[PDB]
Amino acid sequence: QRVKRLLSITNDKHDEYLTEMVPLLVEFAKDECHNPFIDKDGNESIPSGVLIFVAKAAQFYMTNAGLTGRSMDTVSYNFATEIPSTILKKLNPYRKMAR
Repeated sequence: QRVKRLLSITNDKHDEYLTEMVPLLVEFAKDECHNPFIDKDGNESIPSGVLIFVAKAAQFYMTNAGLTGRSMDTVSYNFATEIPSTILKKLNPYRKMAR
């Protein structure tokens, strides 16, 4: 139905692999704002809108460029200059938004 194509990939196979790439982007890039993307144990935290970003950003990037990439499927990561340009504005809308 094509609906399965979203969850049959980097959800059912890799919900833990694509989603972690993005709190390297959301937590590093947001560290700028000083806002609570951190939890009470000192672990990672992500809200609802920035969550649609973590999943859709990395299911676009990992499913495309871990393979049709050419710069390796696990490396000293590109997250700082990669993960698609348009969704990168969805990194920010929760708290602070800029500084």
